[PDB]
Amino acid sequence: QLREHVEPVGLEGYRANKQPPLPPRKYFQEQSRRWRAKVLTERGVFSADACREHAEAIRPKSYRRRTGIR
RNA sequence: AGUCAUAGGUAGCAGAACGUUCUGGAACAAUUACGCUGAAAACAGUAACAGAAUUGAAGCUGCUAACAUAAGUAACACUAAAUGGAUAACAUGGCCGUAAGCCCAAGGUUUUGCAUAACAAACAGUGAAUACGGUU
Ligand SMILES: [Mg+2]
Ligand SMILES: [Mg+2]
Ligand SMILES: [Mg+2]
Ligand SMILES: [Mg+2]
Ligand SMILES: [Mg+2]
Ligand SMILES: [Mg+2]
Ligand SMILES: [Mg+2]
Repeated sequence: QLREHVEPVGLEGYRANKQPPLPPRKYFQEQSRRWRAKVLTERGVFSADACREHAEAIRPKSYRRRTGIR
């Protein structure tokens, strides 16, 4: 609590002290899943969208950990 | 934008809104979204204005589907009996023997034969010639 409010720790810029993003929330995961199902249905497996989405899925991602319940 | 007044509720009555699908206003997601939070709630984060509704579900011993629990529990006790490193051909022992043997009928309709795994059902098999049963 003192680290949050009393000592001066969050006083630098944004480019310093920035964090990796939190992982995508479940609504956005469901939206992306629906988009991928749409793409594989009406555009095909061998499309640029499907292959690019798979290629972006295979690469690792730098994330944080959720601390709260939301 | 400063003072006051009111705000427990079942049945019931009244008012304001959220969300789902579709349509009109030319087209509001081709190449996605993803700072993770905001809001009093229903919720929001891919328009808005109107309209048409098979428009909102823990709650009907409701229906359908999937998955648990009981639980690796109960069961695998009607019988003759098995043994040799094999559901053995060989050897030993046992059981039925008015049957648990043999020949047919009704019914079934290929359930019938072949490979020391295998690639095998995709392959075979039912012969009227004794005055056999039927058909008359
Ligand atoms: Mg009241
Ligand atoms: Mg009161
Ligand atoms: Mg339109
Ligand atoms: Mg209805
Ligand atoms: Mg056992
Ligand atoms: Mg034996
Ligand atoms: Mg017969």
